[PDB]
Amino acid sequence: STGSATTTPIDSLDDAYITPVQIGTPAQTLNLDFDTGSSDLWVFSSETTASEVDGQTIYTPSKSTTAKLLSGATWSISYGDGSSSSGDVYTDTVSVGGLTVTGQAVESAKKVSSSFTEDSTIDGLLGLAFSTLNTVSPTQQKTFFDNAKASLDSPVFTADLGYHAPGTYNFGFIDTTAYTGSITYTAVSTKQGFWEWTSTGYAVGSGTFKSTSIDGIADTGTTLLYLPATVVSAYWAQVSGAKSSSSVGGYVFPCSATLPSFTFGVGSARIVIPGDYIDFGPISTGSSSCFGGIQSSAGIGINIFGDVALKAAFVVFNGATTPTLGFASK
Ligand SMILES: c1cnc2c(c1)ccc1cccnc12
Repeated sequence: STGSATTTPIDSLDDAYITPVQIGTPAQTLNLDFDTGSSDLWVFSSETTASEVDGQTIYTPSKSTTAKLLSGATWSISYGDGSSSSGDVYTDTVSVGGLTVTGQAVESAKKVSSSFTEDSTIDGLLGLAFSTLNTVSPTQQKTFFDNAKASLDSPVFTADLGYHAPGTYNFGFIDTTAYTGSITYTAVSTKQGFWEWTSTGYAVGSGTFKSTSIDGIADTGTTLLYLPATVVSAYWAQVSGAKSSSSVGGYVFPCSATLPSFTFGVGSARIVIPGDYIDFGPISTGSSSCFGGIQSSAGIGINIFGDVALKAAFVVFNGATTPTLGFASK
């Protein structure tokens, strides 16, 4: 079997991407944030605290004839950005672009933190990191990818995020028309539950390539590219007027600037992020100071190859016996 679904940026900045997901019987379509940095499929629901729902589409398990309460199961997650959500669990039919999983754990939110409520475009998350990070207690649950894997034509999923445009998430196959050149595969460590790999270095604009090992995670659920301070300082040193701002909480730069590109290494291959991908607009409405798309990972503890990096490439999340990551230009 295969699945194919269009992913769409939630706003003019590509702050996040939403993909329609069918849940239950009859189908209840919710737009979820496919996140390769977490392993919980959670949704806004009829059980979510009323004051914490503001515009989101909710899943109502009582209206689904295939929904079954997972007795005694609860979930509670806290994300790297300080957001959090928790609630109870149901098992139900979940479909992504033609691909169907019966008995998938659908985590129904009872409580969500402010950032989730404030984002009316995101109805929940669909985790695609390793099932070892799933928060369901006392019985840990599997991800949608893990549940579909045995049924897929090939045990893979691909991320093809667009820059200010729609993209695609494919399950079970590699679309050879969606990229240029060839796909370079690289080693993955699953020890932290993430799609964690090692980049072979970087370049800033037309600059000379620096061979240096950068350990980080391929994370579709993170907007920006978080890299070591030395690397991020080398990047922003090429932008006239760019500075690290403690009040804004990152590198900011004149909105009038034209940004240089950023290249990252995948083995002997190179993914080039065009400069326009690194512009995240005014720091506050009407400001002439813009927020950068390349930020330091010093406060995080892990480097994150978020959407800024991933959207410049066709990305293969290979769930074979030994998982690997494939990257190709497009
Ligand atoms: C991810 C994280 N932080 C941001 C954005 C995206 C976009 C704009 C912005 C403006 C000021 C401060 N942070 C951000």
